[PDB]
Amino acid sequence: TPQATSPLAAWLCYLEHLHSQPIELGLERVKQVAERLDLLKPAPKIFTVAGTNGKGTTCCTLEAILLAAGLRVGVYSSPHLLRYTERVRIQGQELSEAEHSHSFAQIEAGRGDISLTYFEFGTLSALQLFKQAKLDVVILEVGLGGRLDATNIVDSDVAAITSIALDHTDWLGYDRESIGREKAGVFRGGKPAVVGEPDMPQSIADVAAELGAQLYRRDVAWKFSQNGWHWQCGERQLTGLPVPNVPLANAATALAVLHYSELPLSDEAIRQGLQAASLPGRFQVVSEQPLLILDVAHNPHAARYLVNRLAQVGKVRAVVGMLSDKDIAGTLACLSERVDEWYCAPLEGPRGASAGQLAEHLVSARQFSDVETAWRQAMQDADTQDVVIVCGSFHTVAHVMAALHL
Ligand SMILES: Nc1ncnc2c1ncn2[C@@H]1O[C@H](COP(=O)(O)OP(=O)(O)O)[C@@H](O)[C@H]1O
Ligand SMILES: [Mg+2]
Repeated sequence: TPQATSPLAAWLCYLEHLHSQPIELGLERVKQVAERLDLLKPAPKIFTVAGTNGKGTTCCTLEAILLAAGLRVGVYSSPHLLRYTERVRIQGQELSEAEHSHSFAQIEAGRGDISLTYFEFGTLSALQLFKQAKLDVVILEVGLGGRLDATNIVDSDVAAITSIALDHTDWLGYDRESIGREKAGVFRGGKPAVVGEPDMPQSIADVAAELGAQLYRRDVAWKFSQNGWHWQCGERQLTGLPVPNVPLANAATALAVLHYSELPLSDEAIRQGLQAASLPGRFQVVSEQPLLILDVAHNPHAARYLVNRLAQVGKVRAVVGMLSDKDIAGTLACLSERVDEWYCAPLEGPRGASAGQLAEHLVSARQFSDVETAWRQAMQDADTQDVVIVCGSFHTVAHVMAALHL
């Protein structure tokens, strides 16, 4: 068992080898440990963000505005690209590995004989890191689902659902209603429940009513469009806003969370936040002439958004790797509406699809030995007017980031 002075990699190896399969399903274990360590109140204001797509960029938009307003802010996010330290930002910055090791050591001591999962352990450690930082606002990205996610042990002041879409091949009972019910478990009685999904399943309204949360839906209570763009909640209008480097829907969800939070925020901080907001690997431009873009899209809903974005930036060359338990067929079909040339590569581990599993869905494609090789060939092929897009999984993006030492 590692200690406070152990390298972070030792802590991660420890967590990766945890035998979590037989432990009791649900939040009782992690809740008990959080109580023991007084971790349930990481800041006086808490925002929890669930969704299929858009959690990270919603969180980063909240973060950018609140930081522009001079507040102390922490964000917990998952998964990571290159470094575990990406998962906890304070004042917009990653912490040292040594701070993480010390925090993990406090969690290890506090849990006693209670078993915890990797993500439970990580989430409690993030809460400890936030607590010691004396923050104004903490933003929690839900890891998976909502009702049973480790982040749902904390009572949020505003909760949000960013979108609802399928994000996995077939599964028992796995439909929009089921997906929505589970996410809505992050809602709280007497608190705003912000839904940025325009095609909202009824289950979300049902859970809000069951819990007594105040539901504020996109296209019902608030909406947006579009120099700049515009946002409205009843008679409140924010007009001619800067267009952020995040999907607009998610910036709009962020503004709604901030509006219903009642935090006092200047027009200036909102505009400055919007101009700053971005996240690595979310429509990230790495190079120009040819345009090289990285995007972690891994389901059809995300691919639809990416196609709509590519349309507004000559041939499109896609470097693609995906996980096998994802809807490969639907993701590739959607992307194929805009992609001209396909560069398929395998992903590693047991969950990765082979280049062949991708190519079998593509009328014409080339296959490569790995993502780096595919990407380098695309770059070699590209004319200055071309767009090279690296997509399909956070793993595919991460391979290219590591190759570029970004
Ligand atoms: N509102 C949205 N609609 C469709 N796709 C989205 C939306 N928000 C994000 N995406 C897609 O999902 C990917 C991950 O975005 P992110 O904000 O990190 O979401 P999450 O944290 O839920 O995975 C993006 O690169 C983009 O492909
Ligand atoms: Mg995320």
